[PDB]
Formats: sequence, structure tokens, C-alpha cells
Amino acid sequence: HHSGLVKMSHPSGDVEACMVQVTCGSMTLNGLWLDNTVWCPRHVMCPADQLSDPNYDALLISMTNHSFSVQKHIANLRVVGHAMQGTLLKLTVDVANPSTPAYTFTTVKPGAAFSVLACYNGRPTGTFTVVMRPNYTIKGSFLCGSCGSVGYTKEGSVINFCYMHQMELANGTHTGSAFDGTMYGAFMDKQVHQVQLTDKYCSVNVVAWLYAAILNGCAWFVKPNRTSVVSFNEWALANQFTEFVGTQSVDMLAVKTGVAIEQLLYAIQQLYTGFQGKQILGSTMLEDEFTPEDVNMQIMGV
Amino acid sequence: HHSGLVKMSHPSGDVEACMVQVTCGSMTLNGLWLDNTVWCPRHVMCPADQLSDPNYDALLISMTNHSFSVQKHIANLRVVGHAMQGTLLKLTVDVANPSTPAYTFTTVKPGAAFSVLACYNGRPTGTFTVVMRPNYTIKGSFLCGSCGSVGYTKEGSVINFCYMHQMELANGTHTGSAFDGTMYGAFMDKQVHQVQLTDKYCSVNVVAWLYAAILNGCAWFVKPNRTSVVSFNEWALANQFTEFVGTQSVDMLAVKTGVAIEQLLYAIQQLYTGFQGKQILGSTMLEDEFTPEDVNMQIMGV
Repeated sequence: HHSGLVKMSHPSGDVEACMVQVTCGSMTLNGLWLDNTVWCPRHVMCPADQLSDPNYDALLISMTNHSFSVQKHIANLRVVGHAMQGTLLKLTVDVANPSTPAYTFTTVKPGAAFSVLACYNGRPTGTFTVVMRPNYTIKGSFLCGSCGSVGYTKEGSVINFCYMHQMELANGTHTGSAFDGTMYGAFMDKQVHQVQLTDKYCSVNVVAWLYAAILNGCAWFVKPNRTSVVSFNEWALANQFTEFVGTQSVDMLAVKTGVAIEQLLYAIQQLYTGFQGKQILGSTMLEDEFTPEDVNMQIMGV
Repeated sequence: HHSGLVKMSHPSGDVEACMVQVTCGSMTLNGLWLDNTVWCPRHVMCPADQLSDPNYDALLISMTNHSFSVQKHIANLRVVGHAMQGTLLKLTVDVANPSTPAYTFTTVKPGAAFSVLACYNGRPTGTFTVVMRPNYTIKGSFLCGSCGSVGYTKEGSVINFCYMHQMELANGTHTGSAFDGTMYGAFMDKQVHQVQLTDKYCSVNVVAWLYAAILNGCAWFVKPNRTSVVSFNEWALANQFTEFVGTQSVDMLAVKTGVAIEQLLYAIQQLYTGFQGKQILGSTMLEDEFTPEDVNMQIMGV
């Protein structure tokens, strides 16, 4: 009856120990302290009268190490170097974080889930998980002062940082930077109207959810009928779905349930025209916020 | 468009530092290490051949301090005392947890939200948030080995522990103990069929969600019509809703939006008969998994 699915985040302690406050004049936000480096959004440099068209190159040149104040309240970290990488600053500090976890930097892909640690004034305040939408936004929960909050995944003990928060778009969704300094999607870290690409249903995550339903004894939508991946993907382009790309994680769900991917691609095509008053796992609309990995881990223990 | 609402958990670091593994013979699960005490479910004492009708008094008497092995892997903690409090063991250990947070023990009430740290073999693996249902279950995500995982709320820096995981009921929901040793509801920590009370919509949380909708510019369901609290509560008893009890947190939402509680109680009565193909915050059914506090904090910054 209950699916056994929740929105599951990584434990956040490893990352909490890396959060600091960064102040530059009238601007304050959060940074990430790893080894002798503090990462933060570059718009910490920007006076509010200039957030709509900052000249970041000129702002950077105008700064000295004194221009940045970094504090940990969970130490004052003296800045001894400063540099800009895309939309992020790299501040060099005189003390290496003694609690630096094993970490990498990676870019997250549409449909994939990651954990966010929402922070204000360098203080962690909550944690949640989101999927990167096909239009490179996330449906998060961020208020003024939240920039520099980070998103990450975890492989073993290694934290893979993938997101640093920057902006809330007009429709209430959120976007930010990867740690290579790029913004996700076509977004810019300028406080002006920006075009939003269309969101889409993440087909591989809808497939995962339908498997979750079968793993819970809910399979009324499973029929012998099948749609091929190539045929579904042509259909997807006309109906606001991502093209489906199967993975080993989806294959494990097909094996466990004995229901083939192509059967669920046909189910999705029919469900999209309407559930006809039936429910799947308590919903009367397709759910794409759980991944194949979520289902394998939370339900099957993998 | 996006509500700005997510399922938000507390940062989990403070609690991660308190989790240990407890082993008693063939049974292993998680414990909570605070000061010189380790709390864990008492069914760690129970051989698997006896989980359906354990004699816990006899099991306790049969134990010595050697009968419990406690490890931290995030130390071996030597047990120097053991006692039973309701459905929990209180193990006394020779070393006080140097990372004991400020804490209290409290009982959580139906409709209220708390954060859970899911742990296996004493290792934290994920965090999520749930509301205590009116039938004293939670819709969680727990597998074999998860018992002893804890739920908590946070007031300031003080962690209020309210839940220690025990059981998965036939319908996939979960229940456990408070730290006074009671099980929530009428449940017993015995592996046998147990009656489940009916779940209900948490009216105060539906009211909160409708305010969240108004705070997002979505107010098509607001009319001048009103239903009194007394009249709604009579109706609720016939329709599987909790009786509504207003709070200061709900009042702040009424003030901010200028929409009175009684207007939303009337809205709920009508929405319950059908949304007539309209959506509220992306849903075509009433949502009761967000609290008034969630809405005040996540949307209004309170």
C-alpha cells in the first residue's frame, strides 16, 4: 500500500563541516571550504545597484584579499589569494579545513538526483533532494541568503560536489553553477529576465516509478503490448517527454519484476492520455522525481 | 509556478555522531549514544525463532553486560550496565560520547513533522522527513537492519529525539518507540499481525498547503463562503479528516494572505468532493504532508 519511497537525501554531516560564511562589502552568502580553498558565487562581489549587469572582470580586479571576510561558526579564515573560475570565486585561505572529506567535482545530468544542503549565513538549515530537470533548473527551496548552498552526490565515502546555488527564476525554480564554473543550462548569473526552456517528463524516472509500482503489487497498467525504445523516443519528442536511455539500474528492475522496459514505454503512452480514474502508488499523474537507483536502493536494498 | 516547497529535513550531522551498532548474539541493529547511555530496541535480545512472542522480561534477565557489543565506526564501547525501559534498552557504556549534542526526549503528535536518519549496521545511509500519521504510523523508507534508526526535531541547537524505529506493518508503513519506551499508538514490538487504525487527512496540514497555494498566487478555490471550526469538525468525523485545531503558525498564514481559516475549511469540504479537473500546486488531490511551520519557514522565511 505505501510504496516505501521517500525523498531520501545523503546524510549531510560531511558537508556541514565544510560550510563557511563569505562577506564582501554589503553582500554575504555561503562558501564551501575544502583544503585551503573556499568556493563561493562571484556575485558576492557585486553591489546591489549592479546585479542586473555586473562587470565581473572589473569587480575582480578591484578586490584585494582584504575584500573578503570568511568565517566558520559551526574560526576567521584569512584570505591569502583570490581568483575567478567562471561564475565562482576560488578564495585561498591560510588554514586547511581539517574536516575536508574525500571529494570530487562532477556535473549532474537531467533526471539525476542529488542532495542539497541549504545554508544561510554559513549555517546549515536544512537538507533535501532534487532531480536536475531537463531545462537545467531544480524545484528547490531557497530564500534570500541561500546562495553558495551546495548540492552533491556520494559514491562510497567520496562526496561528488555538483551544484552551487545562484538564482531563482521567475517560475519559482532554481539554478546554479557546477564547480567548473559553468552555469547549468544556458543561464547567466545576472539579475535579468532569462528565457526558460521547456521542462519535460524524465522518461527513465517514470519507468523507474512504474517498476516501483509493480514491486509493490500494483501492475494494472502492465499489458503484453510493447513500444520499442526507438518508437517511444519519436513519440517523446512530440509529447514533452525526454528520450529514454536505458541503464543497468533499469535492467535490474526489469529482471526482478519480469516486466520488460518496452511494456512500460507502452504503458506511459497510454497513461499520458489519462489514468481513467485509477491510481498508481497513490497518484493520478505520472511521477518522474524518483530515479532507477532510488527504487533499487530503497525498495530492493541494492 | 513551483511552490517553493520541498520535503526538508534537519541537517543530520549532530545525530550522525551519536549512531552506533549494537549486536546481541545473532541480532544486530542501531543504537543512539548520548552521554554514557546507548539506547536501542529491546528486540535485539530476541532470537529469530521467538520474534512473534518474545518474553522480554526473561530475555533481559538472561543477559549480562557481555551479552551486548557496541561499536562506533563513523571505537568499541564496553557495556557496564543494562536496563529495559518499555520497548527500549538503556545500555550504560564506559565512555561518554564526546559529541553528545544538547538534547531532550519528546513525543511527536499526529500531523507533526520530524526528521529521520536511516542507519544500517551503525552507519548512517540517508535522511528524510515524515509526518506522524493519525494512526501512529509513518510512511517511511526502512529495510531489514534499520531498527534503531532515530527521528528527531530541532529547536535552536537542541535536538528533540522523538522516534526510534521498530516495525514495518503489513501495508508498508512504519512505527516505533518514543524514548519513554512506549510504542506510538496501540502497537506492540512483537512480530504478529496487528490491527491498523484508519489513517485520516490531517486537516491543519491541508489548510497549510492551501495557504501555500495562495502564497504562490493560486487562489481559485478561495470564496467568501466560510465553515466554522465547530461545523468543520463535525463534518471531519464523517469524512476521514482529523478535527482541526488552529495554531499561532496557522494564524500567521491567515494574516499574511488575508484569507481566513474558515474560508479554507469550506474550500476543503468542496475540494473533497472533487477538484473538477483543476489543479492546486500541481496536484489534483489534497496534500497533508506539509505543516504550517513548513510553509512559514520555507516560503515566508519565518
